[PDB]
Amino acid sequence: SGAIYVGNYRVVNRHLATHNDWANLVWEDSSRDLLVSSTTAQGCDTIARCDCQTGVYYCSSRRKHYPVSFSKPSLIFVEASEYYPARYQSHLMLAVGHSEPGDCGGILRCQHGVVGIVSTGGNGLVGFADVRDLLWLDEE
Ligand SMILES: COCc1ccccc1CC(=O)N1CCC[C@H](C(N)=O)C1
Ligand SMILES: [Zn+2]
Repeated sequence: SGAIYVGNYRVVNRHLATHNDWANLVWEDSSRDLLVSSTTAQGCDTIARCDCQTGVYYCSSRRKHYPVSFSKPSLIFVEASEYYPARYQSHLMLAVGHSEPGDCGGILRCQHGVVGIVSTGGNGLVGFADVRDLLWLDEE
């Protein structure tokens, strides 16, 4: 579990979005596993605007932050689950690291701010949904 709080927006994994999130929807993309809902209180996260491929992510199943090297946002095949059928997830970045079901929502950050959130996991791999191209998150 986990979310990004930037301005009056809440960014979560689309598969973990609540009843309240859909009623307060701003934008969602099933192919990216992202949903953005509106908030009443202002958030304090800053989104990175960069092409960093190194950063640190929070792993809830280990209660630890791990430094990682990660791939550029890409269209990656993701096995069928209870949330989505087998499909191509876009804007996904992979790294060699621990991830388990329950770790989605953990933030990945670089020196410029928030890069993205944990969205997928494999045998020794972790996948992050990138948010750096969502320029509108900084305005209104
Ligand atoms: C955070 O790692 C989860 C994980 C680790 C290790 C094995 C399996 C998973 C679950 C998994 O990858 N998915 C289930 C939830 C929706 C995800 C999606 N974005 O399509 C895919
Ligand atoms: Zn950066």
